[PDB]
Amino acid sequence: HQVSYFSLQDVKLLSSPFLQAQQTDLHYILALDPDRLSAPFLREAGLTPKAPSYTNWENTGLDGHIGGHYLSALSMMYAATGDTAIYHRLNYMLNELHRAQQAVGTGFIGGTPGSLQLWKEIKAGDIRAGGFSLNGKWVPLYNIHKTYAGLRDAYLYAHSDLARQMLIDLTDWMIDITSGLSDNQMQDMLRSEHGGLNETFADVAEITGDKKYLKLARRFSHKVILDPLIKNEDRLNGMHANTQIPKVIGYKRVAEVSKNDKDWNHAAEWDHAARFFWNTVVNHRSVCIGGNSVREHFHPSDNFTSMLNDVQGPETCNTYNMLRLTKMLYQNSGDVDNSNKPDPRYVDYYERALYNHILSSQEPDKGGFVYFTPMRPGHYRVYSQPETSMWCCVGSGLENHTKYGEFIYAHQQDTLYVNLFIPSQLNWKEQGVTLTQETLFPDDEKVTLRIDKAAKKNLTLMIRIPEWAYEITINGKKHLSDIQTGASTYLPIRRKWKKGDMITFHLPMKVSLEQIPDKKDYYAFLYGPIVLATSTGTENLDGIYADDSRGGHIAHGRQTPLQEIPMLIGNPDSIRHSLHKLSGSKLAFSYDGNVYPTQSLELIPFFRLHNSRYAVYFRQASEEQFKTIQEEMATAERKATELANRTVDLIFPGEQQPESDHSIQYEASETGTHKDRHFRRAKGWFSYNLKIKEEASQLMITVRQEDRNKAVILLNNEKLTVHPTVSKADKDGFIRLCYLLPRKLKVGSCEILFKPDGTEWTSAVYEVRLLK
Ligand SMILES: OC[C@@H]1O[C@@H](O)[C@H](O)[C@H]1O
Ligand SMILES: [Zn+2]
Repeated sequence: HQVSYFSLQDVKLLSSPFLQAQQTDLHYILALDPDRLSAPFLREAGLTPKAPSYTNWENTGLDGHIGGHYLSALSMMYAATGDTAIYHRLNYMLNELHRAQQAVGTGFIGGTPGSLQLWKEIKAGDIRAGGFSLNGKWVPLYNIHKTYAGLRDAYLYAHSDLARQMLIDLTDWMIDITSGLSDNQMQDMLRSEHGGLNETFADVAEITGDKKYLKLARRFSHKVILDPLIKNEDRLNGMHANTQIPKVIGYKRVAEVSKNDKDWNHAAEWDHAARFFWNTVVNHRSVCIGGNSVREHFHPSDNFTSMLNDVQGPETCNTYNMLRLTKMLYQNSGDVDNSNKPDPRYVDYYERALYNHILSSQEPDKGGFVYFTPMRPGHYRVYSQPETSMWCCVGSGLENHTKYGEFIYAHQQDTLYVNLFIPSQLNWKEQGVTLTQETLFPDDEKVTLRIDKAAKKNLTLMIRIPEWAYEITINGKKHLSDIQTGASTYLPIRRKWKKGDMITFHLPMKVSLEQIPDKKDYYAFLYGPIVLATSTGTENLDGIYADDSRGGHIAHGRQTPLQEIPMLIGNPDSIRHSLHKLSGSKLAFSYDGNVYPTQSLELIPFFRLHNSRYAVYFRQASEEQFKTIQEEMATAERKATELANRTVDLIFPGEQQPESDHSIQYEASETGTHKDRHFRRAKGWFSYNLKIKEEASQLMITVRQEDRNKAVILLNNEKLTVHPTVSKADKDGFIRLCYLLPRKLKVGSCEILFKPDGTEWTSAVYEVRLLK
């Protein structure tokens, strides 16, 4: 009673938003130049590139990482479509990386600048690990993971035997690199973000049937993250989120591949840790669109204030990764709970995240991937372009839209699970069945399953009845059936299905009003599983299509004060009831209640809302508390927005991407978190380059009041000797040091360096903000 999935070859998408997203991504993938993506690999192998690498992250230290994702996305797109242009690119990319691999002859393939020197040092036990760095390199373990993954996917999806041997050679190479390292050394190294290496090493174990790769997969499992999760402890506050999710996927994969390993007793524990991780992130750390994190990090689960105020809402990779995890947990959920039927609550999550975040994260006509999806009312999101943008979210973006076929159905001997209501044709070879699902969902409630071919075996269709949603029709005849539960469940329908049979059901959709999880005054409207949003305007959408600059993934355009965005006046039940469905064949709604300030509001599915500012979460105010809530918006929030709109450059020390984007250098430095803000400090020094788009007159530095450590500040190597203005401390003990610069910083770049000022350390610096 094992549940399994269908391959992408056996699930054809029919006309729908999902097929459109697939075709749009197909065009994006084919626009990339494989000579530019291969260039880093060929360079590190001592060969001559046929073209320059791409810029952005591909020439500032993550060189090679898109090439890995590119392999994965081509392979999956190929399995999904058979597209001949796709195969030309895959065959070329693989053969170029093969030449690279053969030129060095040890198994190594890699794009990180100075790769061979790096892995030489590591092998010798010269391990200098930070959060996002290893021996001066930018997350090289994460980088090389995308190659492992890509080669795995070329083998699994496109049947490449060449990819299979390249993968085995590359894995054997890592066994050699790590053979002289102790567990303490491995665990030290793993403090640097390493993607899901443990997952891929477990995949190689399964492909080869050789346990040495399972041993390797466990050695690459980061213990400081795993052990609390085994014990149902969420210690994720302050952690970089997309760093962790692949680790957890890997723990789960190691458990799967270890199911019948007589020499290791830990499979159930590792599975459980993955299951807890999922439960805790979904139930306490996720917003209505299915994603998590603010500025790439987990914020406290009892404080979503940053999620509603910061322009850097959920990162798309994180959701991509949660969906991968969801798929693994669902599959043996019936084994784990003893029912032998999989748990549809996983599918409720998959559906929410697929329609509302994944589908929303690609510009649907031209293409372009989203990195950050703000939940702040009245902001907008930025899209990648093929030749300019080399972000992680481009990489996972390429994969996302290749594989919408993967979770629509699942099969279990003589049972088919119908999980997603996505127009599709299924080839259920195992039971000689071909089936077509037709529906306009979510713009209509009706779903039809048609049997195109069958071999008259008795089969049970398990139709998902989501919590948000019994009369079915079979060949014109109604079969009424009684609700066993209000929870998410399956309706079984068993027949000797034959060609021409037709099953029709309806999914009743209702308006709901979902509060932000910490129960502050913010709510989002849904219709069935679809998050609605309103378009608040189309001005100041700066960089909506990104250039190749560092920080180009961020929507840096003017911030609108929250008091200029519609706030909903009244109590939640009245607000819910004031939303009314407009007629037409596409979902649209008008909000007929009191809105401050008045704009009536039209709401549409967030996944169709593009090239504009929006609100998903609306601020809400009771009639009684209106005066005090509006006054806070009109004074404190208004001033915070003034501050943002005066900011020329902004760095969050201790946060990897802001640091990387400003060319972090350091000696004898550490990072951490305190009162939910990140810091960096050093006994030596740490520096960044400020990007000065407009002339700046002030430098604002945030430190803790009670920190006795002091920093000297150098600006292009000149000591800043001006006396700062010192703010009053906030609730958490933080103060701002405002330096009025003797001369205005001129447009361009300028180094800022922090050194200890007599004390053992610099001050712990929690923010660097340059102001007009
Ligand atoms: O560090 C590599 C990737 O880029 C990051 O900033 C993402 O959040 C992370 O997983
Ligand atoms: Zn990303």
